[PDB]
Amino acid sequence: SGFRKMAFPSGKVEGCMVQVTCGTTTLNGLWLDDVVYCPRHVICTSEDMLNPNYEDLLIRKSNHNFLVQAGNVQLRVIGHSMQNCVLKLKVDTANPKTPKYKFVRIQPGQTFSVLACYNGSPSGVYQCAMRPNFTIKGSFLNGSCGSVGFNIDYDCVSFCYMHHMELPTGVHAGTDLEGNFYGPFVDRQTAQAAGTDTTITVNVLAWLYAAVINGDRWFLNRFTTTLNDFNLVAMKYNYEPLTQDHVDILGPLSAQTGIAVLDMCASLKELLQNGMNGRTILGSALLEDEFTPFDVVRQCSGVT
Amino acid sequence: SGFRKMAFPSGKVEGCMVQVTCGTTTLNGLWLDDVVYCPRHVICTSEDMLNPNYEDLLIRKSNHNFLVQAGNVQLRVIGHSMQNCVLKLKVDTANPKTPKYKFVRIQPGQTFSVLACYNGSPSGVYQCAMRPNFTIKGSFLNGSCGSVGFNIDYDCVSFCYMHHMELPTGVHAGTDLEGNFYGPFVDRQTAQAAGTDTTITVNVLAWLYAAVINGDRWFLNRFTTTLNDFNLVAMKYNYEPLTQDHVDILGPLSAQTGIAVLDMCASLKELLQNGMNGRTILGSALLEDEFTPFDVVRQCSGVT
Ligand SMILES: *C(=C)CNC(=O)[C@H](NC(C)=O)[C@@H](C)O
Ligand SMILES: *C(=C)CNC(=O)[C@H](NC(C)=O)[C@@H](C)O
Repeated sequence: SGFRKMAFPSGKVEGCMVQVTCGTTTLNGLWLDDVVYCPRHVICTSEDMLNPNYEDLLIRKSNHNFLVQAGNVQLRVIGHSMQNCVLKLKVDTANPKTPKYKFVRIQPGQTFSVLACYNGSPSGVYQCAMRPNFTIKGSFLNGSCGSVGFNIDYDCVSFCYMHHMELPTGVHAGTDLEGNFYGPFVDRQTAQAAGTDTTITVNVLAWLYAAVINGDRWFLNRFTTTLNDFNLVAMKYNYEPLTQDHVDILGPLSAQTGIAVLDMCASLKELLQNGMNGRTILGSALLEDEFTPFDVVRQCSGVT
Repeated sequence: SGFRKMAFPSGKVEGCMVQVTCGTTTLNGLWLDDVVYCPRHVICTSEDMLNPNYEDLLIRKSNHNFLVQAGNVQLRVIGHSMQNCVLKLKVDTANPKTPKYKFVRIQPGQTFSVLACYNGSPSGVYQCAMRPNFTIKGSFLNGSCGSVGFNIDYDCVSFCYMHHMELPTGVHAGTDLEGNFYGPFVDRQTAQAAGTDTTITVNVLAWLYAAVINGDRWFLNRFTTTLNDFNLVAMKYNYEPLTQDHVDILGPLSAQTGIAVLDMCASLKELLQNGMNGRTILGSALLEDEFTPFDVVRQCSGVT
């Protein structure tokens, strides 16, 4: 019993973190096989960041200008290329701790663990969600760039995020491991504003299921609703529309608790309309939306 | 910027987790050097748990009755002893991944990371606090016993907790690594009720400092208070008394923000008395008390 904002064990990713220095810029890289992946803004001065031409800045850079340090041992860079907003540095040594891995581009609402790193060294691990506006609400100081987000399926690390940017509002933007930004963001020090940070409705419902499973039941009501009726109220509260696909995904949690998905929608509708009245659910005074249905099943079943 | 409930990177502890089986009971052990530490209730049937005599149950157990598996390789048990509520199993192989480590007994209000494990395998990592009633609010399913709590100082893992028990209220109890329970709890399936779960005042103040550092400032008021005046209001709201020792500990956060500790106490006093009025602080609708002053400094400075 109990339900915690839980990250994946980080060891498999700790074994991939290196330091990348180009001139006076230091950030983190991800060493998988004989490639080190890092944000391409490693080549920029903060002056360059105001309006960088990355192809032009890269002409001035050779293999030997990219200083890669794994623990306190230097890796020899034998190649470099730009792919979208990441640099791939070919090194002469395969990472011996390379886990089974994939690169995935996640959808908004999907959750992942972040291993916050400085100078190629792990500082901490926390759980994030890709917001519907393609930001994440992270904890990232200067030097944290190249920190990665990941999911683990048994022995396979799926890398879904690399940290690049803080917006002036202090929310975070980054790329998949192909170097494509999530959302419309660019690796330039210019005015970039996030869109509406809507609530991930299917995640709130999963977490309400998690609450019922863990004995928190006060909010269960005598009502049901329809997707269309629910969605009219959802829109009013800046909640994402609920689709039949989301209902299908919540099926196993419905089965386990015996609470029809649309019944739990009607409970959520009343919580939105009435508020919490000073009550808590799983120790939160607001509706949590950074647990996926898959996260709730995983934590509630003890997957390793 | 941003402030997250962040755990220590877990890799160093992942390398210590093993499976311990005695008869039909399986749980987790911690392998450090040539010793495996696990809850002594590994020797119990759930029938035994109603009123176990551990010394008598242990007479029936030999080295070869303790099945220790590290990854999918069996360790040879060459010795066993009971220390308080833990068993120490001497194995013929030093754990090659043994980190620098210490055993510490933490105080209430102190935070630590938990690596939740099943069958000696890591499922996830999350941040906890030792509650003032010496429970923790964990996420622990059957099989999670022997999961450990820890802090890391650079390269040294300080192990402070081993999971033993869920109270009927679904809160958690356990021991330090000497096998001494935190609080009055016993490893027996009997009515054990937790005392008052008070709020860790010094931790709330640290987190209010964290909020100011990260741009959340709406709750800063025009008032100050005294420790005695603050404490009269604290007691009314089931907050722990604030001592001069806590004021001293918050000194660096005071210095960094220029907000006198007693000024921040007066802000907290108004938040207790007025509530949040539907507002949030660092994305919480309640006052967070599972960040220590040391945690806020660490996360705000990016220690590795
Ligand atoms: C992103 C991580 C860019 N890197 C930095 O800003 C570095 N800052 C610190 C404090 O490490 C800088 C040395 O390049
Ligand atoms: C504490 C972890 C005691 N262990 C258990 O209850 C085990 N349960 C599961 C599901 O692993 C049992 C096999 O001994």
